[PDB]
Amino acid sequence: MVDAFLGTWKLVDSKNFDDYMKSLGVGFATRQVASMTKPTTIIEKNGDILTLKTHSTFKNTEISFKLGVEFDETTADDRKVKSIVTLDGGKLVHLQKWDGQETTLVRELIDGKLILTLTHGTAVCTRTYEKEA
Ligand SMILES: CC(C)Cc1ccc([C@H](C)C(=O)O)cc1
Repeated sequence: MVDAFLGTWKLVDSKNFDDYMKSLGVGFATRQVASMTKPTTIIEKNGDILTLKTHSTFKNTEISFKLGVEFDETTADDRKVKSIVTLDGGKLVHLQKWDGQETTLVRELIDGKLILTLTHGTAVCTRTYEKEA
């Protein structure tokens, strides 16, 4: 049911995002900007290439990848990371590694909503998204 992730998703709730960003070394001025927008995330597929786009006023980003194939990514906060996206049951797991550390960005569909859990050590952030019509 990978296809249930496809489409356009809008942020409707957040918890611990500011704490998560602080845990990655994102400065207060940038955290303030990042938190005061409700981003849109577009997930699309073309053959075996997936694309994830994030649109806001903090930044626009786009990554393209194949499931299970490591890729280079430069995150919204300017980390150069080694990334991989996998499917673990119903969880779409985006792992970012750099400099001996890591963070996961996990997406799961619960009751039709897309729950994005961001984990960096003990910092855990929940970002709740609703599908656009
Ligand atoms: C450190 C931070 C700026 C990286 C980051 C983490 C999550 C998201 C998602 C799409 C969101 O804002 O929900 C965007 C960018």
